Amino acid sequence: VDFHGYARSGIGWTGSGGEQQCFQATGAQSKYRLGNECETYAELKLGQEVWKEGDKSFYFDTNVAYSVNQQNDWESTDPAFREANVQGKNLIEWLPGSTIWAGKRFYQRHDVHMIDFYYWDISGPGAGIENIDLGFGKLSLAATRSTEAGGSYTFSSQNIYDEVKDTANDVFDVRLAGLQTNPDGVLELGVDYGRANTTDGYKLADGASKDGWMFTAEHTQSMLKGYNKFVVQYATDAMTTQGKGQARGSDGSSSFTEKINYANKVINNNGNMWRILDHGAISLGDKWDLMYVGMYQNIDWDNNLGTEWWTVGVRPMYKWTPIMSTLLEVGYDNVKSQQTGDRNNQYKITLAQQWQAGDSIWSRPAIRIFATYAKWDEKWGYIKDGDNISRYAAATNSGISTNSRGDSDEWTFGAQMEIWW
Amino acid sequence: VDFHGYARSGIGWTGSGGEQQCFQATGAQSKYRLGNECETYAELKLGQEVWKEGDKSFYFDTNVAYSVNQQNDWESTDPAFREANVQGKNLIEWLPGSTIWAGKRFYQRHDVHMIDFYYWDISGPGAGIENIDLGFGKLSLAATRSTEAGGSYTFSSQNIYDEVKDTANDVFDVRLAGLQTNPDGVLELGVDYGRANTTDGYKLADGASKDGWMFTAEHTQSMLKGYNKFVVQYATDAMTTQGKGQARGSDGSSSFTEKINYANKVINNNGNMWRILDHGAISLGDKWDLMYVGMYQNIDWDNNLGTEWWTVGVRPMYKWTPIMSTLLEVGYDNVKSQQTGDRNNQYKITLAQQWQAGDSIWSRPAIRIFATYAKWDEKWGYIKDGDNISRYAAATNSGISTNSRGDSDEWTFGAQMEIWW
Amino acid sequence: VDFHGYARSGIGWTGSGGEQQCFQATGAQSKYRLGNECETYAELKLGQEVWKEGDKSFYFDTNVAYSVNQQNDWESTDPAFREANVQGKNLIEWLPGSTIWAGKRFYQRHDVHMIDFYYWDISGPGAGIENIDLGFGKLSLAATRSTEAGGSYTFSSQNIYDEVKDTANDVFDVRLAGLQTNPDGVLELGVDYGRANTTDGYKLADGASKDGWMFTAEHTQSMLKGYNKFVVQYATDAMTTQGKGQARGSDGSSSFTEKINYANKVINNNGNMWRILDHGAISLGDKWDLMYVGMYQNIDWDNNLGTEWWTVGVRPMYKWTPIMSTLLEVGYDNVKSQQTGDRNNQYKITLAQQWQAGDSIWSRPAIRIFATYAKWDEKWGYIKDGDNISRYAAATNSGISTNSRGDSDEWTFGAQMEIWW
Ligand SMILES: OC[C@H]1O[C@H](O[C@H]2[C@H](O)[C@@H](O)[C@@H](O[C@H]3[C@H](O)[C@@H](O)[C@H](O)O[C@@H]3CO)O[C@@H]2CO)[C@H](O)[C@@H](O)[C@@H]1O
Ligand SMILES: OC[C@H]1O[C@H](O[C@H]2[C@H](O)[C@@H](O)[C@@H](O[C@H]3[C@H](O)[C@@H](O)[C@H](O)O[C@@H]3CO)O[C@@H]2CO)[C@H](O)[C@@H](O)[C@@H]1O
Ligand SMILES: OC[C@H]1O[C@H](O[C@H]2[C@H](O)[C@@H](O)[C@@H](O[C@H]3[C@H](O)[C@@H](O)[C@H](O)O[C@@H]3CO)O[C@@H]2CO)[C@H](O)[C@@H](O)[C@@H]1O
Ligand SMILES: [Ca+2]
Repeated sequence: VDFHGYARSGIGWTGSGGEQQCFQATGAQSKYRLGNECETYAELKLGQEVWKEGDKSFYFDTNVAYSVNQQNDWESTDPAFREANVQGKNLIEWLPGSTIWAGKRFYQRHDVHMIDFYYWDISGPGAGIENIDLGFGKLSLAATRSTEAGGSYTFSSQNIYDEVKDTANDVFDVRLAGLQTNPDGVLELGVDYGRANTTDGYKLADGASKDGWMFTAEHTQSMLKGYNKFVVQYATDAMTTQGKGQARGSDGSSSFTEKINYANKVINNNGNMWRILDHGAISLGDKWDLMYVGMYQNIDWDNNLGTEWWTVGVRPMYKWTPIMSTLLEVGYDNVKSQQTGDRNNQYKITLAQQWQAGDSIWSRPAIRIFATYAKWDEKWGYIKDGDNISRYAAATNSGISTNSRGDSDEWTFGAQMEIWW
Repeated sequence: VDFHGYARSGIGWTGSGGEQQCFQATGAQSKYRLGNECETYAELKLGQEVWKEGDKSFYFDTNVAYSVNQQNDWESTDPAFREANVQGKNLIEWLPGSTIWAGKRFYQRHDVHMIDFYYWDISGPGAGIENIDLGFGKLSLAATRSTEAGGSYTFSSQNIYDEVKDTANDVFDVRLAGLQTNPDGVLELGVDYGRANTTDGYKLADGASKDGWMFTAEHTQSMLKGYNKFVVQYATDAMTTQGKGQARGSDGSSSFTEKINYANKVINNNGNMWRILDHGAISLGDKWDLMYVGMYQNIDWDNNLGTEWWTVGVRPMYKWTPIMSTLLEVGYDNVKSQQTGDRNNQYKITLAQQWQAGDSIWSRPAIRIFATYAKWDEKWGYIKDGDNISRYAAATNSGISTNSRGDSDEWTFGAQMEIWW
Repeated sequence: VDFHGYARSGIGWTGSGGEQQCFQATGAQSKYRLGNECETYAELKLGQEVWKEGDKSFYFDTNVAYSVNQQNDWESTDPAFREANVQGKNLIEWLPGSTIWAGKRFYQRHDVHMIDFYYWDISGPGAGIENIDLGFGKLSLAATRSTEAGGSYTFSSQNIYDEVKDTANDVFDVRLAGLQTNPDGVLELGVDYGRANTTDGYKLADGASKDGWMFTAEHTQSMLKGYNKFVVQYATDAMTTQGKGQARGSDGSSSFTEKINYANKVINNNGNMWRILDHGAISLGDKWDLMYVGMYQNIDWDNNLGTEWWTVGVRPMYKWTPIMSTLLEVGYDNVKSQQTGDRNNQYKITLAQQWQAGDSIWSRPAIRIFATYAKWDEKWGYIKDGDNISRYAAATNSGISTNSRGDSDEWTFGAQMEIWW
């Protein structure tokens, strides 16, 4: 049996008191993770090549995830059963080298490690055929599913309904990778079309976006014993909410019962998204490794409830010895509310001493001892409707109750381990 | 460590819209599974032979099961811890070859794969000694437990009680296997006696069945590079509800509080069950394999709330190549309500293209692409008491709200993987 | 992958009726386990030495625990994710042989097997450096965390608060082990300082103990092919509730809302605890093994709600053959309520026939068939406030509703397996 996975766990303190606190800018879809992770997360994968005959084989893979708050020894949880699929390699004679698969699977995910941000992730239940050799590149086709809560109604009279149902969103994915564009440079193109797919008799409330498209272009350049990836993505309507390739076609739906059930008008995700990303990991000589990110993301919703986000960060690693190093991470986030026009910003600086299994910025396991400082100035926040957070924003100053963190700073410190195997 | 288990996962669509839907005749205890399974189910077993000295050994086995709806990537669930037992082989000198065991264990289960129907399954917490060599056959003795919710009350006066408690049901199982009845034919006999076992002070409500018996005779005939199993089973009272060997002695109990607690009259399972089953798997030459089932089951309850069920099905497999085949599954169900006398029927046809690790209808893993068509005509259904389904039936036409699916049809299609290792 | 763990599972019956019942003296923190365990408990550990280079290595370990009531086959549960840590050996050149670690971990726990009682257990999220060689002994430093529910309030005026929060309790642990005091005798000394650590803005209600100390001295003497451990521990205030090294600094807090939130005065754990323990496992010749415990524990609280507990037990094993033996366990508990001055007592006798993987009282797996008899006389119980048990006690006779079991006896019998691997 093959044992693989990922895990992080630690203990931390907040300078002003109590357990460690993690800092993320209101409106930003991520945070600079070094010394800024507040939970024990673990994925335990058990897989096996169950059959092999010649060039043909069947591989079975699983994945059970656990997330606990690391507050005590005994911590109960509901594990997420994320993967359970079978991959058959070389079974289709006329499509030599291709792999056919079916089941729940993390499918060709693309992420930026330092901000733990996935920008191309259509994982979930699915099926497809990958690595079809076109000579000049590899073609991959796949269909996966996601499901939204509610959104499908059996309308009796106009917007009064009898029953609600969860809405299945299908995604059809096509990717062409390995296009040699220049020496040591490769290009991958991808298209995603997603849509809400309602059960017969059910319908989406008035105004649901229904569907959308997403286009991705990623260029990988090998250099400095590492790489640099340049990404450009454009998403449309239903693909703007999740923003990684999964469709949210009934996003914004709601209803109220009095007992006559009324399906409110959908406060939809019609609009578009532009993401220009550039990240990499390179070696600057014998003693230095460097990870970096630079991203501009603009979610332009017709309804004007979107955000414009800028994030930049850098993580240099100095190698004292092959197993010991000092890491520094500096990250900056600036988010502008499309609705109010105000801006929120945060910058965090983390200094960590580390012992890792190898001399790479990518070597894991790693045991860290760190100190983090975060300073933020948030001029807006989402209107906190009691306990639930609204899609609407309000300036911190306007007496409205928002989830804005205000203007402040804090520092934390502690120990942590991270590992993938 | 030994890694074993079972898993199925896939993605599907309903011809008329939305996610895949699965078809089972109202009143039937199973359904024809090919291209008619709607969840990701997986059992991960990790076991080990922990000690061995000569012919003696101790084997430790576990089993953790997961069932998720395959609607998204992240799906939390409460896994069922189903097995955790130790088996000691050859420890009893005077009972050479026998195995003694204790713990939660899937104990000698008998099922029909194509309809995923278990007909002899007393699994659960238990202990026993199996494979005692009698020369002309093997004797096995076991005691397992199951528990019903409520059913035990501390009666103060009449049907008024202070406290309720869950009811333990003990099963005492005896089996004699390996009786050579004819060339290539073997017979196994089994007897099960089960009873609700109340805690001192507690009592079952009026009408509870309390105990029952079940008798099983299974003949296995080796032929056509496969087999044919003929089964005859007769169950009495408490053994008719589950119908596989576990006792439901307080089945039908209920109470209402106003705060004076009243234990209603138990609408018991007194009566009998007859099951005549014939299923098999054989090879018809080089290119054909075939699975088939034929079953008649009659649950005759004193209260007339039972059912008479007929099910027949066939699953031929045509081998294009050693790893690729086309499967067809045709199954028919007919259920007569003992109460109303009405009949429900369904027939489903499934066509699937498959790639499997081997050339047997039993080879797994398997990756399938299928299309299913189901047509049904249901004249009755269980009275849907609001959201909960009642033990009482009503004709579809009688204005009463039942769970009957009426007269209709549907078709689905998708991809799925199934594997046992 | 390294597979390790612990598991127990069985089936039992109570002489007077129904499932097996387990016997523990009201007020006692443990019970004599042989044939007196009523659940299936299992810990499945999957670990791996993920990197090694010379004398340096990184070991990754995990632990997922399950506890089910063994009442049925399918039993859903929320597993506890208890361990996920990395240990790096020999990474600090100037502290040769020491191991640094971070993550959730069972850290150097000390327990008495036969009563399943842990007396030194600060396990949980943490980090530390162990086995620093001092020549005359080994030094270990660690910091772990535990969390209490509520206990931290944002007070607006007096004892009226806006928000509550869970309270983090930090423990700083120092141990010196391996002090050679006499031939075949070794001594370990340990100090624990724990304190509630509140988030800025939050405060503990009035009267909270806030912090405390615990001192441990354990002497191990090797003899009779086994050992004898003599332990003396003294705990103070916040360390008296859990009593194993973890801090409960806001223990006793409560609040009531009317909506004005009032934080009641903390019914604290100020006081002290004395624990004098002596346990061991030795071999008396070829046919006899013996486990024994003797303990006096006195929790003297200022609020007079503590207990004085005496427990003594013996478990001799007679070896019929190398894999078969007869075990007898006799245990006695006597608990005096500090509050009422009344005493509760229980004695249990267990006789078991066992088959184990080896000839030691410590050999596992083991399959047992047993019969247990327990007789108790409880003069007091904790005031059962409806369904919840209070910190206050009352004599059984005083018409007050307590959880006292009265004066009675019972006997059970069954089969069970236990294993650690
Ligand atoms: O294994 C390869 C990748 O491993 C690392 O990715 C980790 C993330 O660091 C970790 O946060 C976690 O991400 C999940 C996230 O926690 C969860 O809330 C979200 O819903 O799904 C995320 C995807 O699982 O797990 C992944 C590994 O699965 C590493 O950061 C990355 O660079 C590697 O490519
Ligand atoms: O492993 C040998 C058997 O494997 C297969 O049986 C599977 C079933 O196909 C699968 O549905 C599942 O059955 C369980 C069912 O899903 C659950 O709801 C019920 O409560 O318990 C059932 C028993 O576990 O798991 C079994 C494997 O345990 C195969 O179909 C069968 O022919 C093989 O003998
Ligand atoms: O593995 C070494 C130890 O194994 C055995 O200890 C078991 C206990 O017997 C078992 O009850 C369980 O204890 C846990 C308890 O059930 C749980 O409720 C509590 O919160 O935590 C306890 C610690 O896990 O698990 C331990 C093993 O972790 C054996 O009894 C002991 O002597 C061995 O040292
Ligand atoms: Ca749960």
